Amino acid sequence: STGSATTTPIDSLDDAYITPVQIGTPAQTLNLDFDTGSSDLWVFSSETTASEVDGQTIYTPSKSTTAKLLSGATWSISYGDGSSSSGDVYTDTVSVGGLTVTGQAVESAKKVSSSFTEDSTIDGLLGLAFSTLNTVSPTQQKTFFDNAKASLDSPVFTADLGYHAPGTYNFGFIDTTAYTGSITYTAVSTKQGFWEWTSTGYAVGSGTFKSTSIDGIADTGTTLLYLPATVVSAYWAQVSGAKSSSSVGGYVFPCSATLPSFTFGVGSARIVIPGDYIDFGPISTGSSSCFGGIQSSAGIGINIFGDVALKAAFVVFNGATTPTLGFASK
Repeated sequence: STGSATTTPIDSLDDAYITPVQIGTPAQTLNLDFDTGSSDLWVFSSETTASEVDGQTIYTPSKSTTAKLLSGATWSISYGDGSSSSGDVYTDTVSVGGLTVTGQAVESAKKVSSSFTEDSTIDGLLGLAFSTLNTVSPTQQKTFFDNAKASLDSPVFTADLGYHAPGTYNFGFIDTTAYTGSITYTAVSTKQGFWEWTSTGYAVGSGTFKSTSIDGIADTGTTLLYLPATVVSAYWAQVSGAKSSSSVGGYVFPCSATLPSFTFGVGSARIVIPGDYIDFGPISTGSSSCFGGIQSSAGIGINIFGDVALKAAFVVFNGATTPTLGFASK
């Protein structure tokens, strides 16, 4: 089997991407944030504290003839951005782009943190990291991909995120029309439950490539590119007037600037992030200070190849017995 679904930016900045997901019978379609940095499929629901729901579409398990309470199971998750959610668990039929999993754990939120409430466009998350990170207790549950994998034509999914435009998540096949040149594959460590890999270096604009190993995670659920402070300083030094602002929470730059590109290495291959991808616009409405899309990972504890990086590539998440990651230009 295969599946193919379009993923759509939630706003003009590509702060996140939503993908429609069918849950239950008859289908209830929710727009979920596909997150290769976590491993829970959770949704706003009829059980979510009413004051914490503000415009989201909810899953109502009592209206699904295939929903079953997973007795005794609870979940609770905290994300790197400080947000969180928790609740109980149903199993139900879940379909993405024509690919159907029966008996998928659908984690129903009883509580969500304010950032989730305040984002009316995201109805929940669909985790695509390794199932070892799944938070369901006392019986850990499998991700949608893990459940689907054996049925797929090939045990892979691909992320093809757009810049200020829709893109595609495919399951079970590699669309050879969706990228240019070849796909370069690179080793993955699953030790921390992430799609963790090592970039071979970077360049800023038309500058020389610096060969240096940068361990980090491919994370579709993180907006920005978080890299070591040395790398990030080298980038922003090429933008007149850019500075790290403790009050804003990262590098800012004059909105009048033209940003240089940023290149990262994948083996001997190179992925170029155009400068415009690194612009996250005014820090507040009407400001001439703009927020940068490359930020320091210092104090996160891990480097994160988030959407800023991934949207410059066609990315293969290869879930073979020994997982790997592939990157192509597009």
